Amino acid sequence: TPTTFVHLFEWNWQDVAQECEQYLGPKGYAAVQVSPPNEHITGSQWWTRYQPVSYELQSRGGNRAQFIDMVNRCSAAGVDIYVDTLINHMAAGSGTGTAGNSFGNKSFPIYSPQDFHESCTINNSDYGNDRYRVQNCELVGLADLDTASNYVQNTIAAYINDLQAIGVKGFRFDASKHVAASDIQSLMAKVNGSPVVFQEVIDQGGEAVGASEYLSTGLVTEFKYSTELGNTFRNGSLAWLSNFGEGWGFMPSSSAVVFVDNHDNQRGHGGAGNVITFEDGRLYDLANVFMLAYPYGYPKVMSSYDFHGDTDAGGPNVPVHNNGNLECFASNWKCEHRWSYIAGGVDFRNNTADNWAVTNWWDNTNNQISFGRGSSGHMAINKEDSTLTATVQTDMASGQYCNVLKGELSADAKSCSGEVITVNSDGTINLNIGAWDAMAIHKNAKLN
Ligand SMILES: [Ca+2]
Ligand SMILES: [Cl-]
Repeated sequence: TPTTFVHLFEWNWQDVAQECEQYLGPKGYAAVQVSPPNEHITGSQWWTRYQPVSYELQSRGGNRAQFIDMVNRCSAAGVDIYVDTLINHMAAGSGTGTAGNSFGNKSFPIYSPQDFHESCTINNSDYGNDRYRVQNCELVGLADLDTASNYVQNTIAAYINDLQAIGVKGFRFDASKHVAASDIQSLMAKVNGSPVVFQEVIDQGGEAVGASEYLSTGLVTEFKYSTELGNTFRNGSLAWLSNFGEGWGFMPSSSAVVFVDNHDNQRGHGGAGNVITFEDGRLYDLANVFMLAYPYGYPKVMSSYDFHGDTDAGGPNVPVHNNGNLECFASNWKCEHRWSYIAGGVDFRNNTADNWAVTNWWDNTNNQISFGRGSSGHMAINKEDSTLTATVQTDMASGQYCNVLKGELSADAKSCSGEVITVNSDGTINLNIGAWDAMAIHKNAKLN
């Protein structure tokens, strides 16, 4: 069962199409969040993608034909496409777009100066005490669209509907906090059917505009999850996570899109140093294992490129699928969605989707935890400096299972490629996990 999606940050359409066929589909990922496919300003920075010029599908990722080809191939492989949609603004200043269109002084090929709110700057203190400025003024000089206008709404809705006709199944509404929830409700009344929609709203508390305001228009990104998870794994006790979710004050599970990190917060935008990223290696492995095994939210695995400390830098000069060579795991694309622990976590979530409860929670009061998903699976994380050798109770059938974080079951189900975990006749497991390691077993990776 599909339960997890992935953000292929800055991946071109050819690399995504191939990735769907060779890896994402066979591994069970549900969908791919692509970078903005519409026309945007020229320049190599990654953020040029967030300054639209028009709604033509000609971007750094490729052209319209390549985009349509990617949707078809991913769809045939059983993987959906979610498009990052800019509903709040257009590009700042003036210049040229990736399809040749010119713009300047709030004048674009599809919008006139009268289609935007009058210019004013959003100050940091506005977030806490002025919802009007937050939703009507400019986010770092980006031309703020008049989202209450029937013309503006029809124009964005027409773009969304065209993407659906091509086969796109979902949308990420970028900068949703800067658009009145009522403007979004009006917009949705113009969108055909009911696609998957998730809204980016950063709400850590004490904001004039809250995340809860967007619960009726679709899913909402729960940024408290990324921040708290990262803070607990780095500075707290894993034992505290026994009631992670609504118990910590997060939004309802069924409404939340969660993650260990995203493209903004791994760069310091909307997240501090406590956010765990690929740079943290095994720490990142363990945090993803927890998120993918824990039954809260709809997770999205991050897929990055090594930016070498340059937070403005665009992606690698080489494609992921380069002449039969895979440019992953080194100083170009990191390909976290391929990391053993992470893909194994996705496999675990997909195979325990019939039991969303946390059963038989166990911990050593600090950094060692273990819990099940009923008789569908069980897992354990050891973040201490000594071996975890406790005997834990499970609801699983006795037998031998592959630790899916370190390998998989063979086609004939007679062997595993990694270590074997034994569930005794009484349902217990005698753990043997080294420092900073983990194990996860599920009912569909049982031997012989
Ligand atoms: Ca706005
Ligand atoms: Cl996001």
